[PDB]
Amino acid sequence: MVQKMYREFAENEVKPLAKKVDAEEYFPKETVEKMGKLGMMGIYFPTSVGGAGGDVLSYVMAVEELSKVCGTTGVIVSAHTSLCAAPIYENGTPEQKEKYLPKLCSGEWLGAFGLTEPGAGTDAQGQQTTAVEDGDYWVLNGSKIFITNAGYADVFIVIAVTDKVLDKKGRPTKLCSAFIVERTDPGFSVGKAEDKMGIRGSSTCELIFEDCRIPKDRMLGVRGKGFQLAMATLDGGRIGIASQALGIAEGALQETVAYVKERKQFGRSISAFQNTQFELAEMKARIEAAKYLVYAAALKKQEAMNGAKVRYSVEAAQAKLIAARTASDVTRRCLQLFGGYGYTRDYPIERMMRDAKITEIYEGTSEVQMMVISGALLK
Amino acid sequence: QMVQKMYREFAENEVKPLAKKVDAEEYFPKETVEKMGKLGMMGIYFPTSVGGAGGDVLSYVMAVEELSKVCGTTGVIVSAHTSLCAAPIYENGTPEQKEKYLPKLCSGEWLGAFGLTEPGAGTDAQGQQTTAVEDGDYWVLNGSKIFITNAGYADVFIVIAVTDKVLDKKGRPTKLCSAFIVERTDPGFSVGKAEDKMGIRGSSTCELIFEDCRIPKDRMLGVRGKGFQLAMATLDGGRIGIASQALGIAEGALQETVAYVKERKQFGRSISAFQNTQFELAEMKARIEAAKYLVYAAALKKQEAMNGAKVRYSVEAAQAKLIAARTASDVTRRCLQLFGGYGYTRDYPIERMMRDAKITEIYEGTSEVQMMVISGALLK
Amino acid sequence: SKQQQMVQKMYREFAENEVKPLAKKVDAEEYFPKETVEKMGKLGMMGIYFPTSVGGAGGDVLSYVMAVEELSKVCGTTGVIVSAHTSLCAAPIYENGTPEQKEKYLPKLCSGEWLGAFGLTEPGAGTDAQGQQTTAVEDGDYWVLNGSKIFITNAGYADVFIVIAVTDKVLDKKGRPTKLCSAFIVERTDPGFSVGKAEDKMGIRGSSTCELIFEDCRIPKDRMLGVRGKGFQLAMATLDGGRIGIASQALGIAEGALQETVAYVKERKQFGRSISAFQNTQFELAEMKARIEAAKYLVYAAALKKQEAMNGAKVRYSVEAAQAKLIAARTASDVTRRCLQLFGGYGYTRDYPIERMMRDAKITEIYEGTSEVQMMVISGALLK
Amino acid sequence: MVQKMYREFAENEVKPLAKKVDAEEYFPKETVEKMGKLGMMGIYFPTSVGGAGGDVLSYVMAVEELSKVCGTTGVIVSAHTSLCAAPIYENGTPEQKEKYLPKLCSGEWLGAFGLTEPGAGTDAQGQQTTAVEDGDYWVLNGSKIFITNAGYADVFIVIAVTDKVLDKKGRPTKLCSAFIVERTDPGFSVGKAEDKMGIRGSSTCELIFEDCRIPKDRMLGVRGKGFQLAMATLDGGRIGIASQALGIAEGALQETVAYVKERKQFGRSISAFQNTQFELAEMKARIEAAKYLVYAAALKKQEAMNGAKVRYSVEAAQAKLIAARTASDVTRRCLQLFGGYGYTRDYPIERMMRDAKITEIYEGTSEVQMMVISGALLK
Ligand SMILES: Cc1cc2nc3c(=O)[nH]c(=O)nc-3n(C[C@H](O)[C@H](O)[C@H](O)COP(=O)(O)OP(=O)(O)OC[C@H]3O[C@@H](n4cnc5c(N)ncnc54)[C@H](O)[C@@H]3O)c2cc1C
Ligand SMILES: Cc1cc2nc3c(=O)[nH]c(=O)nc-3n(C[C@H](O)[C@H](O)[C@H](O)COP(=O)(O)OP(=O)(O)OC[C@H]3O[C@@H](n4cnc5c(N)ncnc54)[C@H](O)[C@@H]3O)c2cc1C
Ligand SMILES: Cc1cc2nc3c(=O)[nH]c(=O)nc-3n(C[C@H](O)[C@H](O)[C@H](O)COP(=O)(O)OP(=O)(O)OC[C@H]3O[C@@H](n4cnc5c(N)ncnc54)[C@H](O)[C@@H]3O)c2cc1C
Ligand SMILES: Cc1cc2nc3c(=O)[nH]c(=O)nc-3n(C[C@H](O)[C@H](O)[C@H](O)COP(=O)(O)OP(=O)(O)OC[C@H]3O[C@@H](n4cnc5c(N)ncnc54)[C@H](O)[C@@H]3O)c2cc1C
Repeated sequence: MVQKMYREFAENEVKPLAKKVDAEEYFPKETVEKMGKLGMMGIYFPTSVGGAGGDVLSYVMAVEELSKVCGTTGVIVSAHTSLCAAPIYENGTPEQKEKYLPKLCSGEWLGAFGLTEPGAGTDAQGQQTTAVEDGDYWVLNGSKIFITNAGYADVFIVIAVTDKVLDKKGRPTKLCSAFIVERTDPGFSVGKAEDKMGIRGSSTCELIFEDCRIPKDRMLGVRGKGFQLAMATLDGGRIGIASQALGIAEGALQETVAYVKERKQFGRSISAFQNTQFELAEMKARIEAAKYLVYAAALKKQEAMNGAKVRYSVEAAQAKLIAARTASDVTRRCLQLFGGYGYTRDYPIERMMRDAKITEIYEGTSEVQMMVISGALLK
Repeated sequence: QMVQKMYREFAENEVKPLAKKVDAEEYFPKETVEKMGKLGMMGIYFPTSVGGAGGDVLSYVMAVEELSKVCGTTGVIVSAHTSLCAAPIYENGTPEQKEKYLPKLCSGEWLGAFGLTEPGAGTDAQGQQTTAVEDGDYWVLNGSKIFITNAGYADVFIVIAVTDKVLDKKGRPTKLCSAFIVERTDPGFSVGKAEDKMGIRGSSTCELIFEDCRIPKDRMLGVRGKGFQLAMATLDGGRIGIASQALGIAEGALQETVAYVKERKQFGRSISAFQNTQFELAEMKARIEAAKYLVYAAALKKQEAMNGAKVRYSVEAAQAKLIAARTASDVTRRCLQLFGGYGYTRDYPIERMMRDAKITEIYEGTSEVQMMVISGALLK
Repeated sequence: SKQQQMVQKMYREFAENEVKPLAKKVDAEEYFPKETVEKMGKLGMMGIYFPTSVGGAGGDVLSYVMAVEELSKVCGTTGVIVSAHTSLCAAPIYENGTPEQKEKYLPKLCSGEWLGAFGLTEPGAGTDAQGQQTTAVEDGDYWVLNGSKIFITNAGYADVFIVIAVTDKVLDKKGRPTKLCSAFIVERTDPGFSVGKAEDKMGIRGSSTCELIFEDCRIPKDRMLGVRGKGFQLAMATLDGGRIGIASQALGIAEGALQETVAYVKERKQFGRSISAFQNTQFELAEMKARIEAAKYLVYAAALKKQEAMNGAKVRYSVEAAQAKLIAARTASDVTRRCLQLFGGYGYTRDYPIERMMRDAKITEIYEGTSEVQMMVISGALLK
Repeated sequence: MVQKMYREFAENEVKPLAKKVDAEEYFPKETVEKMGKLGMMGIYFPTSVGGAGGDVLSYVMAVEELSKVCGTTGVIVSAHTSLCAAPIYENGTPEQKEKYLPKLCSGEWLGAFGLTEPGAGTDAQGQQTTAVEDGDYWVLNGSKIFITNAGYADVFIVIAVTDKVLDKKGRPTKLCSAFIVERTDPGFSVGKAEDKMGIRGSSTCELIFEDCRIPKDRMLGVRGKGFQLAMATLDGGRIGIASQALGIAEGALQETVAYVKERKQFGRSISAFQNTQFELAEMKARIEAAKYLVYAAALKKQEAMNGAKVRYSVEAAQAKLIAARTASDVTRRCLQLFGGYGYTRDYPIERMMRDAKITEIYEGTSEVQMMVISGALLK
């Protein structure tokens, strides 16, 4: 009753704004605040922490419905929910939960997450942002690159190097910890918005820590287990991105069906040619196959959230790998069915193709997803 | 999930040892068909009230999938018998027809088969010319069916024949078909020689010849003139079974490949240690899971329709049949590569799984047909 | 290979020195590179395979194909600016023009002072090139053109246009009314002719693609190019040459993307090593280069068939072009997407050119005949 | 002329034996008898060693036309020519040339080549068959596996380990040497024919060396340079296999175009549907692109053998990679167009798909070809 339900909720919230968001690199604060007033920034979190008391699948559906019409809007929510609000709720203390989750789930605060560094993006373990103890404070130094929501975010999750310890075989190893960084923390700046191929309305900025001293109780999770917390967070985030890729491919298919039904070239609708029919049919099935992967991932996560001791990293990895590749594949072929008109800004299909490309890259590339799947498989 | 591990144990202990002989000798596995019947597996999702085992459609799907992991021949025998012969009788039969055929069919004493395809028109399933004529209290059948699964070993057949000669309101001449239950002991009915196929070679794929086949009046299944509608509703359920067959062939191919690359060594390391091997297996695994969810989703939409929920599952079946068949052919080809030269010989079963995977793209409606069904609903 | 390897270098140096430093500004600013076209004109690169007798540079068709390839390795916009100008405006004039029409337009087209363009596509039917409605009517000593063309490359900066208009309304063998077309040389200065709204496009954004408007466009009688009623056959013989140019543009985009990728993966590190030390990166590059090399041979072969036809050997090259256009365009889109993948997040930003190349590669599958058109050409010949 | 005419020769040889050669695992010895008398066993070899005096391209065309009808016949010629006769000519002394090349190019002697071992197939540098000096003789011991033509071959090229030396810095390494082995050499045995998925008429057997005492002069090439001789031999053979794959795909496309013109389902030919036309058109374009790669490599090796000093390993690697992947893809999509009739032995398409599978593996798998190509590219 929450799953079937919210799908219409999210379907009615629609996209008269997607063209200007993309064309003008414009962050949609109107949509974000409407979402806060609607509970869409706190969906699967319990009401005891400020959330809307929904389930993980309803969150996935919301992202997918938004991403059908604006990939940028889907990633703003997804990143804020899965990458900032989720690790607080999943590893934070009652005090940490109460101080941060009510304002994140209501929309009052926007959340971001910084792991990626210039030389340690895929090698997220070999990073160089550091954190040292100073009495009752921590002192951070370094930078984070390509951080979603960063220009408009109020709270940031930051992974920094806290200890340099030894491994079993004497090789020095770096241990990280997660830190809750507020936008007002001194010595913390947000750089300029990057110029991207797509999801342009999304604020992708650099983080700069120049002696950012934060209170001692901003440490999230177990000291030195920050890498494990980061990888656990990305597992939930990868379900979010997979649901984004799914909506882009679904939105692209939606528009293409409408277009081929009305345009006629040889005296008949373009939909009357067999090639058009087979392309749309094969694409739809591929999209359906990806939809169930995404849906299966979301509820395996729900199982883990409900106390069951199950792992969902593999399911999430499979979902993001297949959804992202399906999204790029569907958008390219759908643009083909538009002909020359699909190469212009009159229609959204060109934006959707640019937007689809990112889902294969960010929050862990497809290659990293295959490392996850094969690791479980070959073990 | 409890029935699934039963099937897995049965398929590995009782079916897998026989797959090589079944394929290499074009050997119908009469033995295991008797064993499965004793285990109630030829009637899985039919209720106990008609002689079934009282399972659900998915347990049947999981059984076909699990059998097909080790023997594509065994999987299709169960699938065709269940979805193409037993299902149409349960869906459109009279209480007399159900009580006579369903208990023996679900028990396994009688094997089932479906005749639709003819030589002149196989994809054009509405341009066929096998006929049934009124004669007193009997029907007279005449024609031929081609490529019939289980034909050489089936006791009861579902036969689609042209009965009425009508012409549509548009103006074009239209053939109306009817479905008929034909028993192997019928006069003027014979089964041809087994075809020589590329894969699923133990499956008995033969001709059906009707030369003045005289059958009773009460052998007509369903409404007169709707026989083609009966065939297309039967095929929708069958395509779910073929989808789970393709899924199982891909699943078993990957399983053997993962095993092989861990133990076989090259350049000093296991082949599993090379990044290209890991990514091929990873990508194939994700594609197989995507197909699996499609298959189970279709199986449950059909379960809804069987429980009273008036939904259609044609498109869900069409999607599952389409994706799972192309995944099977893709996976087995790439899995064979990871075997190297050893995968080209009969020592391993990868070459049989590749040959078995191709048929899933074709029979019970080609992938092109599946795209016709899907786009017809989408573009409506 | 030949001293054609000497001219191949010219296009590579020129692309790397004069064109490559401008590609980002061309794309980001939707900026027609008016400075490079003038440079290429002074270099005779807008007349490459036309003879000196008609004031070209006296090269071969293969040289022009490589010129487009080398330019499209760095800037797809610059590549298509030459390709349409050469293969879609100057080629039909040279192929079907009277000595006056040749002497008048070719000296300016091959020099660079005049830029060319081709109008076929209309809104109501672009793929269905037999159902258009731009009309041309006899009026005394002049022709009167009315209608519109859409998507025309170079339209906002071109001086002379090849326009296909419906002249003859004739009855066919089956009794249906068929429309016959004629080709006309329209100068930017003709009364009643206007280039119109440009297009904000996905890629090749520096290219000037605008609509053409004919509102009582009155042009001389001797502007007609070719025979009356056979303008459509002229347009399809023009497109056969142009599809070789776009196949080379696609080939170049795929080639330049691979060069950039191989450079990036050798210098960028992770997990202790260079990204080129991982097997997946190696097999991705190796397979793309093998596909690209196969597309090159198709493109190059279509060029030689075209040059065989020009040298008097009566041979058809429409299938060879369609094969080139189909495979090269699908290779470009595939290579650029997979190359961007190997860049990680850095490929999604404007810092590097791979995202521009991926956006540019998508057009080669579409303009001057979609890939579905190409397959129609190829299957028609095969099933005949 | 030698190109445009030998195409006519090769297109003409017609035997209706392909079906039973593959169905009965029957080596077509009469076909080899006929081809030897036509001079098809030494085509590109000069007349002063006993060849026909043809070019490398005609050999490629002979394999391509034979493989268009019977992939088994194409591989017998290719293996015998490119893997046994070629290294005799290219590395043998005039004494070795005079003794072996006339009978090989005339078809009296069938050639074979052994490099692959049970544990060193892709890792052809880590094998264990050895050869030691004994008076005026060598002694060979070990085993080779998967050796084409071995069941009916008279002369064999055997790679054996002759020296274990130290490399530049100090690791022990194994050096190999080539050896000409005759069928009548004592202690040399041929095993049973393997049961293969396809090219089943070809004699794929194991070689066993139990005190294979051969005269001292049967050493081929420079001592300790056997492995270098191996890869250079496989370079030529890879062009041959590429031709086979090209032939298989071409013959596949041929039968399919014929079949779709004649078969009617919906009141019109299956050629009349758009899906069929696009499938055939795209495959034709794919095949044509492979054909150029095969020919280009063939003429690069013709340059080689005319004295010009260029390497054709990369060209041969690209040719085999693309052709093998095009053959498999084409045969599968052509079987689809046959419908249920293509799954039976009535038509040759299913045998074609089984034959296409082999070209991706032997004489260097696609992964080995990508190792070669990326080696040159990344260097
Ligand atoms: C950047 C750009 C520059 C251009 N420059 C020029 C120029 O300089 N000159 C010029 O003349 N044109 C130009 N064009 C137009 C271009 O050639 C057309 O866009 C192209 O021919 C496709 O036609 P269309 O855009 O009208 O789409 P449509 O014709 O509407 O095609 C829509 C889709 O339907 C498919 N389709 C159509 N008919 C069939 C059929 N019978 N069977 C199956 N599928 C079918 C098409 O392949 C396509 O996928 C340009 C276009 C672009 C985008
Ligand atoms: C092993 C095996 C077992 C079988 N078992 C059974 C059984 O138990 N019962 C039964 O009834 N049948 C059975 N068949 C027959 C099978 O169902 C038919 O063969 C199949 O439905 C179509 O095959 P065909 O050759 O008749 O179709 P064809 O139409 O001859 O197919 C030729 C090709 O044309 C394509 N095509 C056809 N029409 C169109 C169109 N309008 N648009 C585009 N493409 C089109 C098809 O997709 C196919 O690629 C079996 C076949 C095999 C091989
Ligand atoms: C739009 C956008 C939003 C982003 N948002 C965020 C955010 O909110 N939070 C955050 O922390 N980061 C974010 N990032 C950064 C992002 O996480 C990284 O870009 C991504 O994870 C990969 O980082 P990279 O590009 O440095 O990796 P690189 O390692 O530079 O990737 C280059 C290529 O090498 C491959 N590769 C690397 N190692 C191997 C290997 N061992 N084997 C095979 N292939 C390998 C990769 O898969 C890729 O194909 C964002 C990036 C973008 C573009
Ligand atoms: C019909 C047939 C005929 C043959 N005829 C001959 C003949 O005449 N002469 C001869 O010498 N040989 C012959 N062979 C052997 C053939 O050359 C080998 O089968 C082939 O080279 C692969 O070696 P393998 O079979 O040991 O596979 P393996 O090396 O056991 O397989 C390794 C697999 O892993 C893949 N892979 C991916 N990454 C790597 C990596 N980093 N390192 C290693 N592998 C990797 C490989 O591509 C391959 O798929 C024949 C084989 C067959 C099937």
